[PDB]
Amino acid sequence: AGTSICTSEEWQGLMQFTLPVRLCKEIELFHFDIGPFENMWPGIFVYMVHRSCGTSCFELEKLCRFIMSVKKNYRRVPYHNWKHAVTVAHCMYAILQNNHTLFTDLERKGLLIACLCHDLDHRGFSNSYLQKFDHPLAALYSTSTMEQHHFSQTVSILQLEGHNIFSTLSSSEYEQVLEIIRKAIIATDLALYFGNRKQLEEMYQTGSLNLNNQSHRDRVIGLMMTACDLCSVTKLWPVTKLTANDIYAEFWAEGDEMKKLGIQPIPMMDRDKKDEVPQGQLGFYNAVAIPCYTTLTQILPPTEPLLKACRDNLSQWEKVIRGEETATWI
Ligand SMILES: Cc1ccnc(N)c1[N+](=O)[O-]
Ligand code: NI
Ligand code: NI
Repeated sequence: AGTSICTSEEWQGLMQFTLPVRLCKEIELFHFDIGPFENMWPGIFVYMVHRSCGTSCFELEKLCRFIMSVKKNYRRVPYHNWKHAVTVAHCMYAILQNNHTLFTDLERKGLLIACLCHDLDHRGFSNSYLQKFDHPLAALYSTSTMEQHHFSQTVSILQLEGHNIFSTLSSSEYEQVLEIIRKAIIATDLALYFGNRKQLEEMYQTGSLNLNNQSHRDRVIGLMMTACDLCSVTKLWPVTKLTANDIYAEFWAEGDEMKKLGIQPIPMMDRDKKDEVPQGQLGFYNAVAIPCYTTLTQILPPTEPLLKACRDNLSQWEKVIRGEETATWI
């Protein structure tokens, strides 16, 4: 019920936060893992907004209120949580820093915010589940069900007193940024990714791809969102493997619910089918992750380290399948 709002203590605390100096260098890198720095996550987001967009892009009080309320509207689910949000935002920061002048000031601020917000109020259930069991959300949002909800949650947070970080934009730019954010969040529906990547691959290979063409821009931005959403697969192996544990924890909980409603879940969501996970990851990397980072690297050459890391992780899943895995901690 309702939108959660941070405390005075929470946002005033973030305002006074200072990022440890050693992390300034690390945060610029694609492979940076926020994992070991939980207390710093909101501060890391402020830092990234300030470096990409400028210290005066948003009023500081409103930005800190906005961030801490965003955190409060992520649920305590195993994967689609606050940590995922900040991780996705950091990948976007790294893509933007490496491609800075391709994107307008409006796009950069919109996208970093879009990434922080893109899974807002996720309940640990897939679009598949919501539509199968006719959740009210599936009635309201016929396609891209959770993503339309996440966007709606974003707008609800902006509408809280003192939270509207975009108010100082012209009426035209304000409309433009909300549209950038809407399209970006909707694009995190993996259903849409397959069509988008295919089209972009075609536009690229024929050389019709043109970033001055708004519809092309929207599609490139869409693939950036996919690349950021999936970036757990671009980290160092132990990080990728630990995150995969959280992804599956969520899946198995959904699968358990389906069994109670008389439907056998897909194997991926079946906790009694963990033997199939390594092959399932192989499938996911071959079908989704590798093609994504492949096309993204063609369009944005500086993103190549995402693709190299993804390939290294595919090799690791292959090693698992062959029985070559070494000691793992969880
Ligand atoms: C969405 C998804 C599904 C299966 N395996 C994954 N690694 C994954 N992912 O990366 O988010
Ligand atoms: Ni999502
Ligand atoms: Ni996500």
